[PDB]
Amino acid sequence: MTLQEEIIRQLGVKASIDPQEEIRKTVDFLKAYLRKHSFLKTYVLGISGGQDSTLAGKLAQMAIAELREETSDQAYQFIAVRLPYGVQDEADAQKALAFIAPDQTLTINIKAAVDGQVEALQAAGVEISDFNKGNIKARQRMISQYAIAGQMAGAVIGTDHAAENITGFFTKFGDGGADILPLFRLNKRQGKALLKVLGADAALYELADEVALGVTYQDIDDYLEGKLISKVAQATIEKWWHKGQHKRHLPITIFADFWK
Amino acid sequence: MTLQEEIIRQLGVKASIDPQEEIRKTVDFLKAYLRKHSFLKTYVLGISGGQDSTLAGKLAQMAIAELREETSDQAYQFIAVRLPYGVQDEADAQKALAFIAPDQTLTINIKAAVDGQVEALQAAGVEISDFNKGNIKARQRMISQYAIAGQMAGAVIGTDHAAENITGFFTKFGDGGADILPLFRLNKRQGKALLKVLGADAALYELADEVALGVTYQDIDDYLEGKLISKVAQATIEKWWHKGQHKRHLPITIFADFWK
Ligand SMILES: [Cl-]
Repeated sequence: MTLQEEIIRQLGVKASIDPQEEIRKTVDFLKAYLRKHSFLKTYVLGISGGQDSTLAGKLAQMAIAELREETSDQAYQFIAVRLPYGVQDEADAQKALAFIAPDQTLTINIKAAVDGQVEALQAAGVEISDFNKGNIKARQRMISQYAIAGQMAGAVIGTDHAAENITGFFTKFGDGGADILPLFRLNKRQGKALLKVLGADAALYELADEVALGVTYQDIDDYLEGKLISKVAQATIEKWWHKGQHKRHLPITIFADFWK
Repeated sequence: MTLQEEIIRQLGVKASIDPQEEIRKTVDFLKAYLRKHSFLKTYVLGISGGQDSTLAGKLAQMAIAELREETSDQAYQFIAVRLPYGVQDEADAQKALAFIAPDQTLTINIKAAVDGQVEALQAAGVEISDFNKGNIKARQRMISQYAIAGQMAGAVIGTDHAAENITGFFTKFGDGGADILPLFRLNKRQGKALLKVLGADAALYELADEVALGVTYQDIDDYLEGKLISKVAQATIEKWWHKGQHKRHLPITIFADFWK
């Protein structure tokens, strides 16, 4: 077994998908989770305008709408959350929301919380880089979505998928803090295929990420499909893989071995 | 196997321990983790004055001091963080700090962030209960500790142990959000026993938790040690155990089975 094969098996990625089958698999999973938990009635998700939250949101909304219909229980609701830091793509978020047409939309401006946090750090003499403040924002979004879910008998949806999970390209306990992952197993192009079949405007799924990573989503996706990619791209992916292992495990106990 | 036996096996608890051996196991684990990671030089931990953070802190400090001595690398530092909400257990925290004598101590007041988060929620019409605000504070504390770690090449210590893990008595991605768990495997009295051997003032290891849970630590600890306890305490523990499973796993994918 190569490392590539091992990654593929861990992340559950298929070389190809049937998009409609994957939509159905997802929606049925989200419905089963809701039904299993007596007190859970809502899903909560930050809608940013990016591909991942657009897709997860549409699927979650579909799950809610079907369950609501099956049960005749109107308490079943999808809660879209806008989470701008101050004056935010505002256009992209608005296209996502028209595509999803959520039962409810709330706007939580995270800027007072983030600013309060940074102020308290800088006062204690802790310098905060732009990267660091980015991670604070992602975590504050987590706090926001959990506060909403805590008050509205909800679960928080995450947008993690295989193309981000392989590179560890999320904030630990930030956008990586969620209850349920509807997109886990899909690569980036597979996510686009689902959006296309759901009827999304091509703007929602047609990069700063790739430059930051040093590798394209095309290479990442090809890798996860078992294809051969360049040596550089391969080494780059493996580096991110080994680096991000702590993000793919629970907090390290004296019994854990993955890190050694 | 009973459920009790299965809980014990998962949480790694011994029916009895040698405290000094357990101190050494922990410190050696903490040192190994630091040595493994080239860029990591600091441990970061919120010092509240409670038993758990006092013990984890002392052990993390010891790991830093020994490693610093072995390597002669002065970049190795333990960073104690005071995290009051406004104007605070102030006496207890001070005794913990004197007992630990940390390389550095920072104070981050979380009130501006927390208040900014709550005000933003209330402005979107979301009511926040005291319980909810409690979870917001725990999560803001997580944010603070990670921000410090992110600037100081550090890893955040968590204070989770078997007597909290069994009852799910932490906030998910709050005080549960951490990199490394030095106390994982110990029950509550076993933690006290380590503190005693380390020389701690008896005030540091001598309530609201037990009333909130409906079961005592004595019962909890006895359970984890394979002892028989009353039926009511037993059913109470199992209730918390089943409820808290989502806290003990990674976010739910379509492949996970534990929740079904
Ligand atoms: Cl599972």
